[PDB]
Order: sequence, then structure tokens, then C-alpha cells
Amino acid sequence: EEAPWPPPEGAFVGFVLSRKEPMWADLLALAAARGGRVHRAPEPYKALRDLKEARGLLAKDLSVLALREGLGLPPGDDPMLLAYLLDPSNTTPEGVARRYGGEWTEEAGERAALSERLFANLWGRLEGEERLLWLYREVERPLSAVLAHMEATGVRLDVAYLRALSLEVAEEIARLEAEVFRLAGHPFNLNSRDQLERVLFDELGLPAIGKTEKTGKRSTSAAALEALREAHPIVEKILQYRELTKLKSTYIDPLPDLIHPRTGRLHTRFNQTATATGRLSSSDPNLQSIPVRTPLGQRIRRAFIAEEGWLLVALDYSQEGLRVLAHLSGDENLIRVFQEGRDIHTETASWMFGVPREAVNPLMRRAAKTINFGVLYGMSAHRLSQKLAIPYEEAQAFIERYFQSFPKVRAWIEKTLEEGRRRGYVETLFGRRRYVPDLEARVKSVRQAAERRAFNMPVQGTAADLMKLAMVKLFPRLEEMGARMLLQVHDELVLEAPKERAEAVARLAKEVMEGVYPLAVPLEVEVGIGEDWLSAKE
Amino acid sequence: EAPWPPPEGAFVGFVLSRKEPMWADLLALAAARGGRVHRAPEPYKALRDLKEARGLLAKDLSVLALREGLGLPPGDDPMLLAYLLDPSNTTPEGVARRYGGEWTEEAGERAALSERLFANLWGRLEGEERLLWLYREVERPLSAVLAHMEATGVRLDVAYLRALSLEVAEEIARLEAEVFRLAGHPFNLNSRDQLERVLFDELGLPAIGKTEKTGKRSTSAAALEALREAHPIVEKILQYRELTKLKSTYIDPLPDLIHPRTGRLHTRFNQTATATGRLSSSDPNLQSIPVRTPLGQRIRRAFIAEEGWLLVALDYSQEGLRVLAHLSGDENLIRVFQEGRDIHTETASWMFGVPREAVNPLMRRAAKTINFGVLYGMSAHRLSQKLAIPYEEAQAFIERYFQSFPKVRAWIEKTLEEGRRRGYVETLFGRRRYVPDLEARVKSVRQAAERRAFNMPVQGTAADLMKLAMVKLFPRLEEMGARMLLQVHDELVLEAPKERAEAVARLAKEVMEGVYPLAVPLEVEVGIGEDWLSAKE
DNA sequence: GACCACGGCGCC
DNA sequence: AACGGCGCCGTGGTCG
DNA sequence: GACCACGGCGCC
DNA sequence: AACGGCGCCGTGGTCG
Ligand SMILES: CO[C@@H]1[C@H](O)[C@@H](COP(=O)(O)OP(=O)(O)OP(=O)(O)O)O[C@H]1n1cnc2c(=O)[nH]c(N)nc21
Ligand SMILES: CO[C@@H]1[C@H](O)[C@@H](COP(=O)(O)OP(=O)(O)OP(=O)(O)O)O[C@H]1n1cnc2c(=O)[nH]c(N)nc21
Ligand SMILES: [Mg+2]
Ligand SMILES: [Mg+2]
Ligand SMILES: [Mg+2]
Ligand SMILES: [Mg+2]
Ligand SMILES: [Mg+2]
Ligand SMILES: [Mg+2]
Repeated sequence: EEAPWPPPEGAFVGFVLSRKEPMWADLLALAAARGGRVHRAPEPYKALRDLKEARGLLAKDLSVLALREGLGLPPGDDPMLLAYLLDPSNTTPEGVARRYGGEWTEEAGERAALSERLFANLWGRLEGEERLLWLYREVERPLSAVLAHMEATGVRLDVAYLRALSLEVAEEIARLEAEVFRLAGHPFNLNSRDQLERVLFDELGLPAIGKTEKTGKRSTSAAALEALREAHPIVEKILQYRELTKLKSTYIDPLPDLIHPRTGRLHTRFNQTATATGRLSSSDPNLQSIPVRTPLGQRIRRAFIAEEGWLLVALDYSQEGLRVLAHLSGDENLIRVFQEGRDIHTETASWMFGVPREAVNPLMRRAAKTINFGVLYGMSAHRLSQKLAIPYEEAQAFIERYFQSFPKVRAWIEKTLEEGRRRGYVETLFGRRRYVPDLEARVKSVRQAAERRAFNMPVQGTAADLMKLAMVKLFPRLEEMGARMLLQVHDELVLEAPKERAEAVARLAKEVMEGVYPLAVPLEVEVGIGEDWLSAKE
Repeated sequence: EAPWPPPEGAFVGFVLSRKEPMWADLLALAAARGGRVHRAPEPYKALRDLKEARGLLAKDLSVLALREGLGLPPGDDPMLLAYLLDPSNTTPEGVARRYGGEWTEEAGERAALSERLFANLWGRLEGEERLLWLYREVERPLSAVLAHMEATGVRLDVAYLRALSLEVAEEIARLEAEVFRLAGHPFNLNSRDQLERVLFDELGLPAIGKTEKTGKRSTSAAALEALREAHPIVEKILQYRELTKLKSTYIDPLPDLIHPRTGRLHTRFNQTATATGRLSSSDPNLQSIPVRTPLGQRIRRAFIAEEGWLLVALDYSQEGLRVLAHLSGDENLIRVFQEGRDIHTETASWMFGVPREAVNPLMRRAAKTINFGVLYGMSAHRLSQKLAIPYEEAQAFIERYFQSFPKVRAWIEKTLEEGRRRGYVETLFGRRRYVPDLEARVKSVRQAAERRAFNMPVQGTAADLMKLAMVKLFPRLEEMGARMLLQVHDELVLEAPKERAEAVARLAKEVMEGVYPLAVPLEVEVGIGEDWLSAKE
């Protein structure tokens, strides 16, 4: 059983943190295991120096803590990544242990032994799965090291700007509350959907257009209230109240309070085994959800700034998911869109709002994305008629004209579903896999739902795979140039570079991101440089 | 005609005293932009004014520049665009004739042609997004890699080769005498005509095969293999041929090609010379160095590292068969690799009737000819001669292979069916070869076309993967003070300081095996050594 | 005397 | 003729 | 008083 | 109910 620190080479580590967030956490305990022997370390933080890498469950999290402490301990093998690739419903160590063998305890030494066993166990289960193993070796494992740096680096925040914005927004919220009290007759909680329901539909008697998902009540969502906006001033004021209160409580007030003592920066987590499609997620806080669409949203992006002497470089794949679809489907009308430098989000927005291309504002573009992606990924005619404010039959027709325009897209969806029906899974271009049950369910609505999940995944997942390969390829070249990778927002990368090197960093990042794979459609990257995140995308 | 220097993004043209850039004199240099030709009065000094060589045969000029101590990387080259459009485009003369303009012997004209052919061929490649990706991400950056490789060269053990020439000369004389004695009279052993008359008329030996085009009785190793053990003269002639071949082609000429500026041997890596997407090597051909026979192994010993350095040799294991397993999805073939089997060894063992460990390189090579032969459509007739078995048993051998690997057969059929409809076949990355005669009326002409067509995606995919490995590996070698010397299709030869050689080997292995998500893992055999033989032991 | 199609064979 | 893809050597028939 | 399913909504 | 994929906020019904 037990031997003394330090462990031999190629040992698997286990550890306990005071809490989830590695940047904020205390390292309570550290152990390592090889050939079944558990070596416990009496001084956890100092014992980090003895390891060449962190190999084991949640390796990246430990590596992040190490970086915080000034130690470069890269993450290596992690059974969670093997498990996530085997089945992306594997998202936690508790779950993976339960499903495949052993138990996730709260003791470093047990965790270290589990890491070792689960590693060989999951490796064994992945035998013959050569494309999943390639993703492991060439994408997921090296990416974990990229994510560790990203987490430990963080992003600078303009604190004073945000404090001033809180005060400004508070004042607007008070004014809107009063104006809505006046308009309704009486005080109430504007943040209570139950009380808003009773006020809007009972007392004021306004038409109740939609239902809620699970409670079957009349909905107060922006969807259900959109048509009612211009007629009734109260509805406008409530939606404005909602936006301001959302942005204040979720972003404006909490974020400046999360500045970290050791760095003077804001730190997030990039969760590498959290989605069914192969995307990353971000949490604590979610820096993949920063507002950007509305006028107030744009002011929040202004608060994300570079270190003094540096600039932000923002690179966002243009119409990423649609380019990926063009490749997957081979639809040459869709391939043609890109070869001609057309933008279908702009084209749809122009039609929708009845304005030229140049007068398409970000709200409009986002609203057009919802139609373009909506129709493609199986939005009903009913919902599309409400969203475009057109008759049912004309919505039905709209849907059929899209697939008439893009017949190889339709054929691709059908092939994807037919295969998914026989195999029980769908997969990305690199062979990442998602199990989708219910493709042959008897209830139509449950089958059709399963279908939408299934033919979406290869597109969303292929795009994620391509971004991850870009990151793994780009990151080592950034370090050589004294540049940093701060954020990923799915099809977007945010970097930080010295003002001197920012032009060259932009050019290299663009090249790497656009040359990742021989697609039937060229990948194009929108680059911007700026002192803050808003101006870096102007 | 405006004055030197030219504006930025100009296309260059140049004239060399000769083919080989390492040996050539730069007679003239010009550059062109927007139709204006800027002629340089001092060619060699005018190289300093360019940021890159853009234009026809850009790599060749870049090599001359490197020789001169100037780092002028090659960029755009219409030859590469043309080669990707159709790999029958191999020369500037041909490309100009086919697509527009004329290849002259005047720098300024060549520079203007470069500009016009660039936009012309770019235009013709519109919509061909995978070919353009190969251009931007593989062929263009590779041209820079090849420039360094050419200008770096490889060290040669000159004294060793001189001693070997003397030793081989003596053997040649002895064998000639022993063959004169055995035949009755002198004659030219190097004359196939006189060997024919001596072997088949005078000595009356059976004449098993014909020559391709002259319809005479063949004196080839094929036609003489069965006759070896019975008749001592036939053995002696084959040995004579090997020694004279190796002496005249490698042993004597190579040490005389050591270059005054480097003290090394330099080759050319021709980037638009093959129908499949492979490189070729010429002047001399360092992709043809003997390896197989005992004497062949001694020649490899002559390829050595600089003092204080080691050679690193990396060769894709059963690379073409791994590529086929991916293309075909044949899971029996995928299984071979997952189990760490070697079908070349397996075939050789049964052919020669010896264990795995007693398979010598001659035997392995002979097994490769059977394994690849049968796959790529060798007739039963020829296979019966090569295995020395009855016709019917050769027929059966062929059918058992495709019974074992049914998705390979299905893959061949799909490849041919599509090639029939499109008139071309293509690699995994979309590199394309036009193959006429897939529907020819004469069976033999059709079948030939077929063999060319279903071979290409395999040979070409393998070439594409190697080129991507080179483009990815090369920049990382420079950071480590290492060099890339040679490519031999599925093989890379590097040179590194003895201290860094372990780390260079490990990085090169990683890069070469992680190039693409195949259904079969790519495995690289690595070796380190002072010479090329020992780096592969 | 100059040229080059050809057999033969080195490598993958 | 016909496994596929290259490049290099020495021979001797042909021609102006 | 503690918990958490839920509507709603920020982003891709 | 049903475009797909996430994570975060404040509300109020339920329960021991
Ligand atoms: C499946 O691909 C799409 C998008 O292409 C991808 C990236 O989002 P974003 O960058 O906002 O859209 P896109 O890149 O197409 O537009 P621009 O970056 O503005 O050119 O994210 C996916 N996505 C974004 N919003 C939605 C959405 O509402 N529905 C679905 N089904 N997918 C969406
Ligand atoms: C189409 O692929 C094959 C081979 O896989 C490839 C590489 O050659 P080499 O490295 O000698 O063979 P391989 O890599 O299969 O074996 P080892 O490296 O010895 O493991 O080169 C091709 N090749 C080699 N010799 C031949 C041959 O005689 N015929 C054909 N048709 N192809 C051949
Ligand atoms: Mg985008
Ligand atoms: Mg985006
Ligand atoms: Mg090989
Ligand atoms: Mg080889
Ligand atoms: Mg020939
Ligand atoms: Mg929810």
C-alpha cells in the first residue's frame, strides 16, 4: 500500500481543494499513485515542485492553482477527457467513477488511485477508436494546457467605469419602476413573472400569446410581449427594466468584485467536459455570456480592457456554423454564398426590418441569426410566423423555399438522421460522437426533438473541433511572441499582446485560424485590435 | 521599362547558366509589377532588394540565394498552381504553351510571364477550394522547406567511397574474367543484345520473358532469376550488373559532386515532377541510394553527419497500407496495425520459408513486390513466375487477398466508378489526377488506366501527409538548431547536434504521427546514427 | 559524329 | 505486353 | 428557514 | 409544448 513522498515518475495525482474555483481555492491535500501504491505529500503546496506534470482527474484545475502560485506544472493525461470522448454525457468524476469503476471520494490518495485505474480502464474501452484517440492526443490533452494558461492569466477590467455604470443603471431602474407602478395602478414585484402575469393579462387584460414550458401559465417572455411593445408603453418599460436589472445583477455589480488579489484580474473557468456537442463552457463567472448586443450591452464590453502597454486582439470566425454546414453537406449554393462574399445574416435582416445592409444594427443581425439558424435547425412554422409576424402558410412556404434553395442541406440532414437511426449516435468531421436516443420514438414530437439534437451536433461539434485545433496550434506561437490567450467564445478568440507586437499577433492568429483544415469552403476570420473588447470588434 | 529596384509584391524572373541552382551562375534578374519590367544591372546584388522570390521556379532562385549567404524565401509560384490544377503541368515551357504566354530565355520576359500566369492560373482555380488550401497550406510553404534542404546538402565519407571504388573495380575484373572463361570468348557484359545471343543462342538457355517494345528475349533479373542456381554464369552476370551499376551511378560520381562552398553533396527536390503528388529528386537522385543488398548497405554508410552531429532517420511504417486502410475503411486491414503485425514480414516468411527474425532486407523488398503487386493489379501469369507456383494457384492467391480484404475491393470499384464519371481521381485532400482511357475499348489499355487511377489516391494521400509533416516540422527544427536533409517519400533524414539528437527525434516522431485523424494510427520508425545505415538499424 | 529510344535497374 | 510512381546508366541503330 | 424547479434571459 | 448548445438570476411552493 503506502510509501513516502515523492512518488516515482509517471505517477497519477489526486488532490482536494477548499472549493470549485482553482484560482480562489486552497489546496488542502495532494497525493500520487503508481502501480497501486499511494504516496501522500505532507506539505501539499511544496510537493507540487516534485511533479513534472499533473496527470489525473481534473488535471487542469490543479495546474491552474499551480500557475497562481508561480509554478509551471502543465496538465497531462486526464481520464475525464477519455471519458468525455467515449461519451460526452460523461461530465463529472463522480459520474465517470460510478459508470465505469471505483468511487470519487474526498480524499487525495483515493482520488490518485482512482485516476490511475480509470485511466487504463477508459483507455482500454477506447481501443479501436482511433479517431477518438487522435482527438485525445492531438486536441483535448494539449488543449487542457492551453486552458490552464487562459484561466490563470485572466482579463483586466475597468473597475471605475463599471462602478459609474452601476450608479447610472440604478437610477434608470428606479425611474422605470415608478413609471410602471404609475401605469398599473399599484406597486408590485416587476421581477416576479407570476405577478407580471396577473397584472398584464388579468388587470390590464392584454392578449396572452404564449404558454410557459412546464407550468402551463401565460408567458411574460420577450417572445410573448414583442408584438405588444409599440401599442402599450407599460410593456416597453418592463422589458427595459428586465434588461437593466439582468445586466446589473449578473455583470455590472458582481464582476468588478471578482478582481483577484494575486493578479489584479478577473478569472473564469473553461470547462472542458461540460457539453453534449464538444464545445467548451465557461463558468464562475461565465465570460462566454458577456452582453454585446444592446446599447447597454456594448458599454459592458467597454469594461474589458488590456494591461497598460497592451492591446486586445479579437478574432471571430465569420458565419462559422454555416461554412461548416456547407462543407458537411457539399451544398454548392451554400458554398457559393461565401465565394461571392455574401452574408445571409445581413440579407435576412435587411428583408426583416426593411432597411439597407449598412443600416443593419447588431440587434437586427442577432434577430436574423435566430431566423436563419431557426429554420435550418427545425423551428416550426407556428413559431416562425410569430417571429416574422406573417401568416402560418407563408411561414410554411418560407421553410420550404430555404430547403429548395439548399437541396443538399436537406439531403445531408436525411443522411445524418438515417445513419444516426442505425448507429444510435452522430459524429463530427473528426469523429467526435454524441449518442442520441429517441430517433425512432413513437411519439412524433419526442422523435422530432431527438432529430433536431442529432443533426445539429455534427455542425456545432465540427466547429468546436476546428476552434480547438486552432487554439492548440496557435497557443505555443503566441508565447514565443510575448502574447497571451485570454478568452474563447466558441467561434471567437480574444488575445492580449504588447501594443508593439499586436499587428503581427493579429496576422499570425488569422493565418493559423483560417488554415486549420482543407474544407470545401474557405474559413474567414474577422480581426480587430483595440484597448477594450468593444473597440477590438469595431 | 522602369529602373531597379521594383515596387513591393513584384514577380521575379531570372536566368541561370544551368539547371542545378547550387552549381549555377546567375546571368540575369528582373522583376515585374502592373506590366512594368524592372531589369537589375547587377543580378547577385539585386537579390538583396527583394523580400522574397515570387514567380516561376521561385525555389531555384531561393536556393542560389542561400548558397550566396542570403535568406530570400520563395513565395508564390504559378508552377505550383498549375501542378495542382493538373499534375501533367511539370515545366514552365509547357504551362506557358498550355495556358498563355511564352517561356523565353530573357529574365524580364520571364518576370512578366510569372505575373500573368499567376493571375491566369489563380483565376482558373477559382472555386477549387481544396486545391487552393493545398497551395496555401502545403505547397507554397513547402517550397521554402525544400529550398533549405537543397542548399544545406549532406556530408559524404569521401575516403570510404574511394576505397570502395577500388574494391569493387577488382571484383568487376574478376567476374568479367570468370564470365569470359565460362562463355568461351570475350564480349560486352553491359550489352543486353550480346548477352541475349550468348545466353540463349550459344549456351541455349531457356528464354522466359520478352522485352517491352523491341520484342527480344529479355536478360532482366526477372527472366534470369530461376536460372541462377543451376548455371554459375547467370549468377556471375547478375553480380557484375550490380557492381557496375553501383560503381557508375553512385560510388564514383557522388564523391566528385562535393561542393566548394559547403563541402557537401547537394540534390534537387523537384516539386512539380510526378503524376501523384510525390516529390522527385535529381542531379543526383538522393531518393535512389542503394540500401537493399550487402554492397548497397555499404554505400549508405558513406552518408554521414557533420562532426559533432548525428543523423535522425524517420520512415513511416507500412505507410501506403495504412493509407489504404483509412481510404477503404477495411477493418481487417485496420486490425493488422492494431495488432502490431507486419504483412511484409508475414509474406517474406512464407515466401522464403524462414522465421520472422531471419527475414533479410532483400527478402522484405521481395515481399513488398508481392504485397503491393497483387493489390495494384499484377497478373496471375507474372505472380506465378515471381512466386514459382502454377497459374491457377496464383489466381487463387489474388482472390484470397481480396476475400480477406473485401472493403479494399469495394474501394477500388468505387474509385474507378467515380473516376469513370469525372475523368479524374483524387487524394484525401483533393489533389487530383486526370486519367483518360478508363472506358477504353481495348481491355489491356483500360485495365492499365485503372491501375494508374486507383493507385494514385493512395500514393498521393501518403505524399500529401508527408508534405504536411514537413511544413509543420521544419520551423520547429530551426528553433532547435537542427536541419532537414532528405525526404525519400515516406522517410525524412534530419541532422542535429549530438546533444539535441534525442529531443529532435522525439519531436519529429510526434509531428509525423499526429498529422491527420486517420482511422489507422501512423507509426514512425526512428533511428539515430553517425551515418545513414546505422541510423536505421 | 551526334542523338536518343531503349533495356535494365537503383529507390519508394 | 503490363502492380504503381520516379531518375540514371551504357548500348547501338539511324541519320544528315 | 433551506432547498431547488422554474421562467426568464445573457452569449454562441 | 418544442431551432440547437450553455450558465446565472430572482421567485415562491413545498417540506420537515
Ligand atoms: C451552429 O452555428 C451557429 C453559428 O454560426 C455559431 C457562431 O455564432 P455567431 O458567431 O453569433 O454566428 P455567426 O458566426 O454565424 O455570425 P457572425 O460571427 O456574426 O458572422 O453559433 C451557432 N449559433 C449561434 N446562435 C445560434 C442560434 O440561435 N441557434 C443555433 N441553432 N445555433 C446558433
Ligand atoms: C503505395 O505504397 C507503397 C509503400 O507503402 C510506400 C513506401 O515504401 P516503403 O517504405 O518501401 O514500404 P513500406 O513503408 O510499406 O514498408 P517499410 O517502411 O519497410 O515498413 O511506397 C509504395 N511502394 C514501395 N514499393 C512499391 C512497389 O513495389 N509497388 C507499389 N505499387 N508501391 C510501392
Ligand atoms: Mg461568428
Ligand atoms: Mg461569434
Ligand atoms: Mg516505409
Ligand atoms: Mg520507406
Ligand atoms: Mg525508360
Ligand atoms: Mg432552465
